[PDB]
Amino acid sequence: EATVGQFMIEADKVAHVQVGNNLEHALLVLTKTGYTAIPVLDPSYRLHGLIGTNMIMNSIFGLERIEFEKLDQITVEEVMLTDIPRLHINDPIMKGFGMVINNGFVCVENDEQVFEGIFTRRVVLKELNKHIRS
Amino acid sequence: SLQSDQLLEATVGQFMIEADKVAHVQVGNNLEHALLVLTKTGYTAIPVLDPSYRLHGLIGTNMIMNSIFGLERIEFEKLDQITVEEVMLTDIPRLHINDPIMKGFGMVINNGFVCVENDEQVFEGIFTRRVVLKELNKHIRS
Ligand SMILES: Nc1ncnc2c1ncn2[C@@H]1O[C@H](COP(=O)(O)O)[C@@H](O)[C@H]1O
Ligand SMILES: Nc1ncnc2c1ncn2[C@@H]1O[C@H](COP(=O)(O)O)[C@@H](O)[C@H]1O
Ligand SMILES: [Cl-]
Repeated sequence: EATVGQFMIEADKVAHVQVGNNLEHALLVLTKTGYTAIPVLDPSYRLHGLIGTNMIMNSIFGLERIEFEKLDQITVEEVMLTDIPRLHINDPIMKGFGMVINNGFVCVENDEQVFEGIFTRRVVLKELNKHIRS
Repeated sequence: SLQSDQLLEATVGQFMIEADKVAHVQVGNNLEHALLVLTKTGYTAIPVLDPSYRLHGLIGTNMIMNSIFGLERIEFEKLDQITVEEVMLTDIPRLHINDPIMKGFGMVINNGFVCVENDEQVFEGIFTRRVVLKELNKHIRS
């Protein structure tokens, strides 16, 4: 029937950061793109975790103030969420639907564990609204 | 406790997260306060109310960062200086508590959550993508 890969946002459309970048870079990309959380990839386009604005803010809470000057001394890999669900391009759409109940999006990878895209709540809701309306 | 054949006669208010459970800020709070609420709760954007509990807009971390990103430094002094009113988004989606639930369903395609209000724009709660996905999960399974 319908698969995750047929509805995901394809990897070339996905904003991300690379392993090794610092949090100033990651916060700048998040702020310019407007996204709340985005994938962390490596040169091989393998997925290592997710980095989000609230993770970043929590990592610079100092004894007395929010220590924005610390952002360029922290790498994204020290802060990124690594325990995340993963889908396969060929997984049934209903499996993706289940996984976005508790996740705003889930990353999709292929047989080689290369990042292929993201499966988001929006794309599920759009397809569900269509089905429910008809 | 509704059956599937009852779902579309339901209203937004019957499935919203009630205002007493919703973190919000005031138009006259400063950005440091809003940023602390956004960060402590982990929320991406939160409602902005006035002292009479009327809904005026949304404020999110991205908005605050776009306000304090300076040329050569993050201008953190501004968090104390600027109010939520100056930075918040005011052209926001709104649902009425008595709106048909299909209106809510459509509006969360584009929005992670939609604020719910009573008459006179009094804030009542929020209607989120997860509420929709969770309820649909129940009914699509059967
Ligand atoms: N093209 C994209 N690249 C990276 N992340 C995205 C993209 N589209 C959506 N997202 C993520 O999914 C969230 C929800 O987006 P939206 O579906 O527009 O409400 C964003 O805030 C990001 O965390
Ligand atoms: N109880 C709440 N108070 C204020 N905002 C909320 C609340 N619950 C959810 N949100 C908003 O909805 C987003 C997604 O919530 P969740 O569905 O809990 O991931 C959060 O990041 C907030 O923007
Ligand atoms: Cl969402």
